[PDB]
Amino acid sequence: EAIIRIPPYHYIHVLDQNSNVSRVEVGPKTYIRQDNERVLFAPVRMVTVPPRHYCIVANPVSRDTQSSVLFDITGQVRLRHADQEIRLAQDPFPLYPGEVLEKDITPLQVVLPNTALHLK
Amino acid sequence: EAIIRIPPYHYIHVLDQNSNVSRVEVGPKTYIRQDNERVLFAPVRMVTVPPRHYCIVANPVSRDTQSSVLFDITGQVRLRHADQEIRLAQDPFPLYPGEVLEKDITPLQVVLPNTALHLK
Amino acid sequence: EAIIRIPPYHYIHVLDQNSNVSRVEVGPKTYIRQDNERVLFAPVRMVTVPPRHYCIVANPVSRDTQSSVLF
Repeated sequence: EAIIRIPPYHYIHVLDQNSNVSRVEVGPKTYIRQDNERVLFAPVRMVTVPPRHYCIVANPVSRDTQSSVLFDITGQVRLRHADQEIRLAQDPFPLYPGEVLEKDITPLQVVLPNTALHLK
Repeated sequence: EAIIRIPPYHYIHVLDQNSNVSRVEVGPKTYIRQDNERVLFAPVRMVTVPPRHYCIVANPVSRDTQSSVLFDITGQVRLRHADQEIRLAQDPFPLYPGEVLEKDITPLQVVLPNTALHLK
Repeated sequence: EAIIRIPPYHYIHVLDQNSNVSRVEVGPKTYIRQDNERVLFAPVRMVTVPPRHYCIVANPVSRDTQSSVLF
């Protein structure tokens, strides 16, 4: 079924076979698939963690000083493959394609006065 | 099937029987094979390792001061056969034909202050 | 089969279902179809008539003073 309802704060990925390129989709709109494309999966809650909580995601997308996403001309999102990403809190966000979620909903590392954190 | 979808950061090799020469292919495009050619394999993730990690690959391609790849006129990539190659981190890359991957995803050799590394 | 060989002076039509729009294709190239598209038919000789001979075709395309096709 070409019809694809999306709950308002959710996302999906779709592979455009003609250009051979997947992309994430966002927003409330029931974005129907086009003829060249194929939906990867049913809609999923946007990756979110509470304030003073954190999450770690592989393959962060590149950003400028404006932190604007840098789309590639061929239709892939730009990705820092070897590099990782960490997040505390901000606006809810779609999972970008080619990223790999790892740590999530992790409580922020509390530290009592009498203890300490050895680091390398 | 002549159609050959390629995921955006992936590569494949194809042997052109007419000129009897293989070559790597790159990028998001669903590069269809030509009549003279035959695909070697299904698309594979580009060889990548994290920063402060390393990998070793046999048969490095030649490069100039610009580190530009030196394509041979006959269609083979240039190769340093006896010589090896090592890599720490940079942009994700296709595996060039005639190369042989060896070490990969290897953590960089950590060294604590009290120890030492005997070498030959 | 996505592969579509075209003889050098021939043409085919292809419907792009995503934009819901057909278009003609031209030239020697073995123009492979894209994922969104579907070939209408096998390649056909270009419509041609000899000098001091004539032909009539319905639904002419628009043209400018340059007689350029108006897509």
